[PDB]
Amino acid sequence: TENLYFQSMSFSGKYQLQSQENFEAFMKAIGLPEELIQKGKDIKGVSEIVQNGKHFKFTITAGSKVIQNEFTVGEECELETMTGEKVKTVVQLEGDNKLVTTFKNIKSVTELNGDIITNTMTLGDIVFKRISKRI
Repeated sequence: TENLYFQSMSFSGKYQLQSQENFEAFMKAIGLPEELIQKGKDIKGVSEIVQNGKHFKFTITAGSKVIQNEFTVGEECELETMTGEKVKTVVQLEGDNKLVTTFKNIKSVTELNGDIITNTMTLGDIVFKRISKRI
């Protein structure tokens, strides 16, 4: 048995969504009714992340829906996507401040630069970007 020691900043805390880039084309892309899209286009609430080592619990307010997932880094956990549905993907740790996973052709990056967190999902030529600050 080998031991691999890694380390990250600390993603714990609630983040207030401030800037959202390209919510429409991307939401519309994944196949979301234009209703929900329009019901959630400029809502900006709070998301929460509770990190304990590599055990992650995170609640997201995506438009008008509160999604809740859990994962462990490098472990194959199943997540619920923005829409009604479910996938299996592995979340990896890049550097000391990146969570990176790909699932369904969607590439998810979550960067933490100090007190602010940028979430970038690029599905093709579409780049959905959300910028929240810890509080």
